[PDB]
Amino acid sequence: ASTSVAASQMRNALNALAETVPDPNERKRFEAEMDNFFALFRRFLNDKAKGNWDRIAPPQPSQVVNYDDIGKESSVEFLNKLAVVKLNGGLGTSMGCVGPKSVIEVREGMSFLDLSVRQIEHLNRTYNVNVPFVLMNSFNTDQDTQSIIKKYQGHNVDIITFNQSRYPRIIKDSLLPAPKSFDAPLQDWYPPGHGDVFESLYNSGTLDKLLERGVEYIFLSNADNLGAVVDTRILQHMIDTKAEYIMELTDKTKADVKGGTIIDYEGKVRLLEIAQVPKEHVNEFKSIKKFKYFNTNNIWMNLRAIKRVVEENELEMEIIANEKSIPAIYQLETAVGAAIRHFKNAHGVNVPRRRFLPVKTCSDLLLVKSDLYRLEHGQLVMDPNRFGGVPVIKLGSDFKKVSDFQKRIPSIPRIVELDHLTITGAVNLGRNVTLKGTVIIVATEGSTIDIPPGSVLENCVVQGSLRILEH
Amino acid sequence: SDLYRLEHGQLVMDPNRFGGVPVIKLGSDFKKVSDFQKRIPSIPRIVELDHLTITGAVNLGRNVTLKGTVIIVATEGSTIDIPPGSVLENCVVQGSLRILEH
Amino acid sequence: SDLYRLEHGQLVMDPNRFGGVPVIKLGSDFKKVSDFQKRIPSIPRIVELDHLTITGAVNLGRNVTLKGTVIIVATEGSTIDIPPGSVLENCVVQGSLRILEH
Amino acid sequence: ASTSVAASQMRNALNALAETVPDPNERKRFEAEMDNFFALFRRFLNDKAKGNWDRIAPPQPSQVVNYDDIGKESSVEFLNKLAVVKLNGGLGTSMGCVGPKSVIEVREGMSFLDLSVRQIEHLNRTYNVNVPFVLMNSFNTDQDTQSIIKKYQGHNVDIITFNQSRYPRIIKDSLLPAPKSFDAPLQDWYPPGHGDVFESLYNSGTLDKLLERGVEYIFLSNADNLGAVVDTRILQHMIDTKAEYIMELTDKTKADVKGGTIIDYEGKVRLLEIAQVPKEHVNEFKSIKKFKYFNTNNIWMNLRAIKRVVEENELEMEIIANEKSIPAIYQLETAVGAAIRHFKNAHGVNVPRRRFLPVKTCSDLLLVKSDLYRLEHGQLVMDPNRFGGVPVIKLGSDFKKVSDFQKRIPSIPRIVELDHLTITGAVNLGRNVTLKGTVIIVATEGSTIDIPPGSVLENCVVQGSLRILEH
Repeated sequence: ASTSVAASQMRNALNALAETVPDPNERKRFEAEMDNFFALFRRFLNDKAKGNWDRIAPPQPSQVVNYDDIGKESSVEFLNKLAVVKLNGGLGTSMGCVGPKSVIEVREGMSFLDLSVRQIEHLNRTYNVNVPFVLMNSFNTDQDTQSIIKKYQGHNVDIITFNQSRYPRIIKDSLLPAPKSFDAPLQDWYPPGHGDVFESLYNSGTLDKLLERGVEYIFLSNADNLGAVVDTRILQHMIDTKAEYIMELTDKTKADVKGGTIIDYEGKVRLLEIAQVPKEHVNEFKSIKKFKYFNTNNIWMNLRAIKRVVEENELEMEIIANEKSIPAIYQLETAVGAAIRHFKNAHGVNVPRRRFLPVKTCSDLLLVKSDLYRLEHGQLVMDPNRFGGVPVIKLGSDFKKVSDFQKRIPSIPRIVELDHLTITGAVNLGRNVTLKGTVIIVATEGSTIDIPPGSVLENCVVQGSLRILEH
Repeated sequence: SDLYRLEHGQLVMDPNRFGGVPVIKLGSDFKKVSDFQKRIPSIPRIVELDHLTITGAVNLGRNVTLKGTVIIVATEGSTIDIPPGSVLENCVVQGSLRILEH
Repeated sequence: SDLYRLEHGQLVMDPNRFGGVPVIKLGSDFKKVSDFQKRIPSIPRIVELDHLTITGAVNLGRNVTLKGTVIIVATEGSTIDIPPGSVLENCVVQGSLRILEH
Repeated sequence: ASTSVAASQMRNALNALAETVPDPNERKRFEAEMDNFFALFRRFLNDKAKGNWDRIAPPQPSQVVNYDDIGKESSVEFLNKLAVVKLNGGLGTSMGCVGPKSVIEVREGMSFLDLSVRQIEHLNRTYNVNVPFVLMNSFNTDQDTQSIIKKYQGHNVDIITFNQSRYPRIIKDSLLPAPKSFDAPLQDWYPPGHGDVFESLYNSGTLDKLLERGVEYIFLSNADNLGAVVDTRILQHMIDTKAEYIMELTDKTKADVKGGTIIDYEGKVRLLEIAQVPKEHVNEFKSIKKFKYFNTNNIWMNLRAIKRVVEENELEMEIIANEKSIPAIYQLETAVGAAIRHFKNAHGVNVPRRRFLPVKTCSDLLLVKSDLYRLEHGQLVMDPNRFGGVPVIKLGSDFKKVSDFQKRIPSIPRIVELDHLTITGAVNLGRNVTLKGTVIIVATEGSTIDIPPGSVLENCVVQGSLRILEH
């Protein structure tokens, strides 16, 4: 009974916000937006009252296509109908940086956004075609974004921006929205999951704006994955298979045992994570067998398919519950891959790892700024002279914040011919440091190790304390 | 060191060296000529060096370059293994650092 | 270790082991085969181990299990007595720990 | 087949040594002595070639008599037939002391042997009876023993001494006796287990010497257990039950989980230890249930029964194999309790723990020298004011040798009202130190803690380093 009472109170609270609003257009948007959460909230309570490893069958050979099997490059003429959409909801707060994550620099002063545009520019200049580049922004970044985007004026680049849905936070105890007024503080709201993209594209009118230029194929990728470069080869497979949803996949490395994996689920290709795998089978799920692929989040989609699922309202997503404590609330989120099940001819492709190089933590930023990578017209390609895979770098807990990183490593060490590197404690690397083979540095608790400039280290362990002060 | 060249058996200082000979004063640990080969397997480059002091256990790897003034003061009883290729310019070095093969 | 089994005198690695053989590199203290029996009275379980480094005085108790990468760096001159039954997963270990019978 | 070959070679080697002998009396002794080992060696190989927890049934209520149930003290008249025999095979080498263990001092300069005689002396003077006191010596101690025993001359004390069997060491590889000649070095011989007492008493003529004074009851106890005082109460139970073998037992404490325990074995009361309990059940055997008693080694026996088992050759013992490395060899030994099976009406008595206080290690010598015990005419009785059991004292590895003990603890600390004490590392205790409750001392590795004189410690942890040097 309490569920119906809560639903009634929730409905009245959701409607009360919709009643206190200054403009009709906002009311229309807010009503449709807020009415979706009422249904979600109902399912959430119902799904908890209702609460299968047997159904977790391995992906059949028919469900995965190999990149080496795809045919010749797609003709330039077909690129006019392609479209690229980027998630732009990440703040630099994740890495202790001010502003949006997209604005933080990576190499030679360029921002992560800069490379994307630069990649778009490379396509237009090589064939004189204008691929639309849409940014799914967030309320936390739009204000900073609206400022910085002006730097891209002039240059032949069609930039369009929109803000995703702004749902309010729901009080954990009362199960009611924390904000009362329409102009309530941002702390009362949170951005929902990636799946909001489909409706957001429509609700903002971007779908019309996109349809206005006749784009038929949509490509999504996270701004954090610099490897998501436009490759005309993949578009041909799409044009041939006319699939409604194609996800790029990669073979799980030792570090990719965790994270989502595609499941056949009786042909109806699905996905699952630790968020829903039963604890009694997580160890089984972590086995290298049966689950050999993971979700890269690089996805190719049909714009009219997106329209149809929205027009049909068939879009139903796996709710993800997150909690926070406002100085307690619940948040509902969704994944970009979960939509795979509701699409015809939906199947995946396995691509070489050169397409997945995320920048989530300090250990990544060092690899990209080193001499191991070179930028050509905005594309990062590893030196063909490098044998084996990428070297493993794992810095200690002292290098968490991106600001401090510049203090301890004023110049990036030469990492060619390096095999494995571990750094723990206070370590300062001078200029022109060369590392070869395996290098293990373990600073004494509370002491500092100042690696002398010009140092050449080969297969050795370093431990102790060394101070270098100017005479 | 590389500061001297042998011609038909005569030592002549490099005409490129400005000023007098640099002052080198090693600590009490390097007294015996036999041990000298253990701690300094390869002589460091001493061109452009001004003054050098070494006290305590100091091991110099190959291709070490010293410029200006270099003062090395090892902790009593501990050892300082200067990593190979090190380039030192006008600075004081103190502490302990072990380099063991992996 | 438990990674190999002998059948009529032939060694074949367990087909369950993925990838190549794990890399093991013990420190300079374990040179002599006699001492080896003192510090490692029972071989640690090495299935699912990826990389292991041991430097300095390290004593491994019985039923020690190592998973992923394990780096043990003993303090110069001190000893680390890994307690029996220890299960280590992807971590660095440094310090000194003595286990004496009550 | 190899067993017969080894037995044949052993026989020839044993007989060859017995043939090369200077005197007939030795030949008589050596022939009987050496012939016993041939039979033992045969059984050893046979038992090894042949190689039951199901049969390990708990002791039935009929197998154990309680000390509180035994009747009134036995009348003085019945004491003329009692006899006490002591094992005197322990060397001070076990505790890093020179000479026999029996000679090392315990309190006020008295040796462990001194107290035994002193206990006998008190008994003879209170009733004018002369109980014979026989010492089962060893070749390792007789030479020092023959010297020191002279100090007991004059005083009304009948002292008789004899040496137990001297068996040769058997080479591990050849399975042959290591010594060749008759005058071979002592390193080629070893004293066998306690069970050798029965034959040794006979073969030495001591049985005649005892029978010559009409003694009918024999009592055995180890010289190391100062609690083995002659108590006329137990002799009455013997006179009443006329049992052929009575062993004193005590309830296993937390420290007595290990060590031998009586087993009913279908009425045929036996004993077993880790030496024969199956490894798959040792953990089960260590449980507090089923095995609640352990062997104290205090045993009461009938002298004519001992004679009969020797005359009848019914004496069969559980062989114990021990190994040594002469600067490898095998040694065969037996336990004083195992003989229980070959005796009629053999049953045990459970006595209060005041009868078991061994002196095996440093932790024992501290308890006995403290103010917690007082000596009256040579008998130790704990102060009736002490509540609870004896306090637990466990000194660290630095106090192993008895010589060093005098350096770090020049005066014993007051231990009344002490509950638990732990000492690790270099700790020096000054004079007049008082400990109350629980005291934990943990010295820093390599440093020393000099507890200042007069210190009073109550329920506390002590850690650090403190030096006291004369001004």
